[PDB]
Amino acid sequence: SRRMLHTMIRVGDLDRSIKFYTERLGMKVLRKWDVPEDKYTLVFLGYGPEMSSTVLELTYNYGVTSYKHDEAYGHIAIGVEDVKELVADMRKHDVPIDYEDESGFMAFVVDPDGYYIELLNEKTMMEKAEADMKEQGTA
Amino acid sequence: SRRMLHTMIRVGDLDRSIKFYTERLGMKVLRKWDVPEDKYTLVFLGYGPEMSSTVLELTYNYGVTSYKHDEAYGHIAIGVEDVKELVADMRKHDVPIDYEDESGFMAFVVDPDGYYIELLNEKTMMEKAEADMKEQGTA
Ligand code: NA
Ligand code: NI
Ligand code: NI
Repeated sequence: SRRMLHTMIRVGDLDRSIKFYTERLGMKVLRKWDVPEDKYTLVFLGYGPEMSSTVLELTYNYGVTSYKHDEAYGHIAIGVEDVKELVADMRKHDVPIDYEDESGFMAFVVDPDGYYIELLNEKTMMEKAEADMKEQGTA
Repeated sequence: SRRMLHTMIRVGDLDRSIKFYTERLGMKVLRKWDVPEDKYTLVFLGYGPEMSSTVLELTYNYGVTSYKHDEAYGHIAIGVEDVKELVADMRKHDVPIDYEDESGFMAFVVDPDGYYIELLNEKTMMEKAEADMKEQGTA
């Protein structure tokens, strides 16, 4: 028995990141874990607790104010009810919008540290995913 | 209602990545999405279907066989029953072991493209998460 627990990203300004993931994406702070002896702080955020959800781990390294992104790591994707409305709320709050489709299926937005977040209409994505599994013999 | 759906990483060689995540980590291939005209392939893997699980998405760009890594993106963490037993099994198959504690709580291994994976004893992790949440007043 195995489970995906979380994805970790490093952030330059911990409070700014927390504000984005909570106020703009509707996550809740689950817990924090400061390790001053090794000069870092962890915070876990998600839509439910780690015991029943896969969550986001932020790492702040003392004195490291910003990060450069490679061409390797992609993104996290979040399933939502209304992509158009959520994107509208992001723009209202000056979040960069990298991509927005016409139909409201998909968008990409940029977090305060420059990471990409994919927003998906959960209902449409799941219908598609199940359909493709059934076509490919995995469901 | 919102949910973390997946994390995406780009990989140099689908065959070797799929071998690692299935044979070494116990995930299953859920579905593929191949777009020859746009020169890419996506593969979704996980411990359960996208409908009930947060999964891993691999993107292969045709003819791109290596990715260099930033120190921004962290890792994905996977909860297991026996870290030591796994790490052993991994070391048998020449998987790089970056870190392994004495207690059996935590280890870090490296996937074929150089991404880090955190292996955690899930029981212990969740006990700790629960106690931290209660102490911090978020539970
Ligand atoms: Na920055
Ligand atoms: Ni994606
Ligand atoms: Ni972690």
